Amino acid sequence: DLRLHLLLNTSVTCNDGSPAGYYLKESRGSRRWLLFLEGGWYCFNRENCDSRYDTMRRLMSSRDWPRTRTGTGILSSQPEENPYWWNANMVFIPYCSSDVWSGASSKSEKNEYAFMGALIIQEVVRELLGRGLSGAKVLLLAGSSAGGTGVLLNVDRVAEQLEKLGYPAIQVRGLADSGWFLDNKQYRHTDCVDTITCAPTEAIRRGIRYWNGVVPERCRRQFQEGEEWNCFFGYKVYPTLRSPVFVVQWLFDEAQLTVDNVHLTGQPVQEGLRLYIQNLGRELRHTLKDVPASFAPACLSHEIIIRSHWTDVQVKGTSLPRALHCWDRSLHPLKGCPVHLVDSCPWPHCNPSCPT
Ligand SMILES: CNC(=O)c1cc2c(s1)-c1ccccc1CC2
Ligand SMILES: *[C@@H]1O[C@H](CO)[C@@H](O)[C@H](O)[C@H]1NC(C)=O
Repeated sequence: DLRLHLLLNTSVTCNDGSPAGYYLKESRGSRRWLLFLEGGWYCFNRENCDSRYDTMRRLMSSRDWPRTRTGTGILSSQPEENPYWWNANMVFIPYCSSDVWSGASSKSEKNEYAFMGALIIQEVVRELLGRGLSGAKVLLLAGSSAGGTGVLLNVDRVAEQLEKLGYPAIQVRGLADSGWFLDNKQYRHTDCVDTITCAPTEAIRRGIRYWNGVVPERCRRQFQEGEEWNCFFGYKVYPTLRSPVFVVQWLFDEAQLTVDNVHLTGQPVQEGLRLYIQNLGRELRHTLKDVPASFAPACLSHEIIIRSHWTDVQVKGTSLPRALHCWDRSLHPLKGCPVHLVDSCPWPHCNPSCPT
């Protein structure tokens, strides 16, 4: 189990002003540290965050968090469940900022909610240095869904934080799971009123300014003010990072289809929707051609790395834990140890190892 620690700096808060925190399981015989960023969509205005506070309060507050949490998947310490990093120090950072880990504004008389996702990561890394992170050999910043996008938004800031604090030996790396989205056109137009069924562009646009969200520096200088929403999309922000980032992304992510307003009921799919789905898989495949460390199975699913059966899926005969191990080896063309694994078949579940 991972033990809950609320941030000693109580000025770094969740949405409702309650303190943020992190779950920790130390491994005294390891110099490898895995910091996982939880996901769970976001909210971009006062009245939509108010609704999130009624029925998703744990994603906005720490007042009801449990004292412990079970490490699953890549956060598991059993080698059977986690062949990759079972012996590493495990850190689970709950997502309680609703800002895709980008905000850096505190709750005041002008803000009903605090959006401090970017400062939460910074404060956790800071406070972990006194509990063993100072002697770390690799810091892997991982995350799923919104936490996956958060890795892309924060991995260079964490690396910049550690050098400026005098820890050049800590190799900061990123693992972004199911956070690689396309700002494509929906299959059927909808009215952007919520977070689930809104155009992925315009939702980020209003959120980033509601949050006062921050984006990585080189990406900010390319797109410049008013266009920082572009850096929330993997294929635009990834080329600007220097830190190594392994990208895990279903070719047919359920969250991607949701914001695209695609709903597979079970009826025979018409030509229009069939071409739309095949074109989506092709577009994602294209955005990953120049991503050397990637794992993209042709499945309709959502998230993977913290699921207990994340070992089952395979691309071209190689599992994700193996590809991540090969990635570790590449960072010390490997024989029989591939690191770029992207399916080429064009329909959901054409890979037989897809989750059922
Ligand atoms: C549990 N589902 C999530 O957490 C997220 C879903 C999406 C996210 S996060 C997203 C992130 C950046 C840009 C655009 C989007 C739209 C879809
Ligand atoms: C707490 O975090 C805030 C935001 O990063 C910072 O301004 C403040 O100095 C921190 N306080 C301490 C004691 O670290």
